[PDB]
Amino acid sequence: MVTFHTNHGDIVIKTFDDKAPETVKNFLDYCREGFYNNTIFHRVINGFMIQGGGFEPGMKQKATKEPIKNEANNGLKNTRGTLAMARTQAPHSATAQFFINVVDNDFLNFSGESLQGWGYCVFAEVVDGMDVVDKIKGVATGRSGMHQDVPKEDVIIESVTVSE
Repeated sequence: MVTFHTNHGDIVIKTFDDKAPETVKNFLDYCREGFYNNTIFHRVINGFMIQGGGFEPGMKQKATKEPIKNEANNGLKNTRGTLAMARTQAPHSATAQFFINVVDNDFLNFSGESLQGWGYCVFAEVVDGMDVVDKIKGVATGRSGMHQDVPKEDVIIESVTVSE
């Protein structure tokens, strides 16, 4: 389990270690080093989800390492209050980026080893903090010179805790 302490509120995530052991190990290995401490929610899109953990509050690109393969063939799905990993550029380039699904979005799921079909691996789910997820996407929006489709109000993960 992972707890995020954000400046908009506390959020709790349950990891799928039985469904995504390699994906979860790499996530926890970063949280264990504190690599998600002082990281931002760097995307918000109307009628779609929020992405986070990929940058610092100065739009500084972090030292992302150890790209993971896409474990989406575990048969898990993307709905309201679930988490999956984001890629760098290729489908097996998921280093250290994730998102929280604020809507039901079937098109992110697995089909059957067909490149136009299968999306991204659900490594985890939200357990608590849905009201904070709805705050982070609901406060206000306005795009910047370095990153577009961002909240205009500041959303940071101030600290992180791994729970068992």
